Amino acid sequence: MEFTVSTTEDLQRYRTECVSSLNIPADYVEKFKKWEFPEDDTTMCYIKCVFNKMQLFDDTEGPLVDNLVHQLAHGRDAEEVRTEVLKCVDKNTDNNACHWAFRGFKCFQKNNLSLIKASIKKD
Ligand SMILES: CCCCC/C=C\C/C=C\C/C=C\C/C=C\CCCC(=O)O
Repeated sequence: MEFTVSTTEDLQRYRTECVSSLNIPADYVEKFKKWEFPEDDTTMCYIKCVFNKMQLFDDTEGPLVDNLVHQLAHGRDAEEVRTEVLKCVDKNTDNNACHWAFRGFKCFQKNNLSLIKASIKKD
């Protein structure tokens, strides 16, 4: 079972295809490059697509905890990472998948953004 962690280089690939597919305006893309994600439905579906191609989010189960700690805990205790992730894992009470994935991402980065940058970083 070969698991390929998504580095920054891989991330630039997935994110590009999601951009060209979801008709994401280049202006928004500039924001994303500076790690700026506006609270808007465009950005939300963008995050969903990216997180999906990275095999990190599913439209049914939501955030894939296993892959999440395997990815994020790049250089940190996976058990603690699992915990922090779970504190951002919720149910789709909003009933929109783009916003669901976006809420998980937004929740986590607001407390642990450095880990996100490090997870995709080749140490
Ligand atoms: C339930 C909480 C889940 C939190 C998951 C958060 C991040 C997923 C883990 C690793 C992803 C690391 C970097 C990718 C982050 C945003 C997608 C690219 C956005 C962009 O390129 O502009």
